[PDB]
Amino acid sequence: PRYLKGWLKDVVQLSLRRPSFRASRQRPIISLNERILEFNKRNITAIIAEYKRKSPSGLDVERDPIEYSKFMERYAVGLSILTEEKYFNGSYETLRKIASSVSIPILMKDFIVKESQIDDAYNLGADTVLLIVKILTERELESLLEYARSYGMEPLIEINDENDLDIALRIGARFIGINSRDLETLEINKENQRKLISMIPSNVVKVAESGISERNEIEELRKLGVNAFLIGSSLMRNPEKIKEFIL
Repeated sequence: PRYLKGWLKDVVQLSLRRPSFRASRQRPIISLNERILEFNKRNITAIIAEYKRKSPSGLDVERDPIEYSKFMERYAVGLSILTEEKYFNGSYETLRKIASSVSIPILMKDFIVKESQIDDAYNLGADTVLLIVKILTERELESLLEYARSYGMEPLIEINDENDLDIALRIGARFIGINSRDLETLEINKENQRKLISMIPSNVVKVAESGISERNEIEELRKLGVNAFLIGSSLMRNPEKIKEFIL
């Protein structure tokens, strides 16, 4: 990985030492990016509901993962499950349970730095994974992208600045996530996010990430060309909001 400091340096060390998970895969892969595209054509707001009990910025919520997922399944285009253990309190078992309970696409959300984590995502039942440009070198990103594709997955490649975007475009990313939150400082910057969204080729599936809590925000982003929205905290605190965001 890249030179990192703070909590990011720590979470990456944890991922490097992450034990692989051996299991048989049941369901075939269900493409998340293709489902977003069809929701787009049916003019249905595409929301990727995320499940996370904790977060380094303060979230601490107790809510059943299965019930939450089964409820979200009625509305969401797909689910995002945190599997990072120390800061988000996620786990592989939680992902495994959920995957066995729902039939919509599942994105495994973690800090992927090695191929075995992608094997884990596939064996656990995930349909795609997140790759973060700012923690990986260009060569690592390119290898991991090809590796995920060998399982038939099109990973969501997350960018936070223009340099991340140059790299993502160079390696041929087709599914990009624009994170308004800077992972290093945990600061949110929606203007930088809006600026980046405007530079992305029209043929790539774009997902707005972080800090969304109101329908009007969704409406504004949609006019910028955003295809889908990844929402976690506001939905963890109030699952009912999914009904507001979707109409």
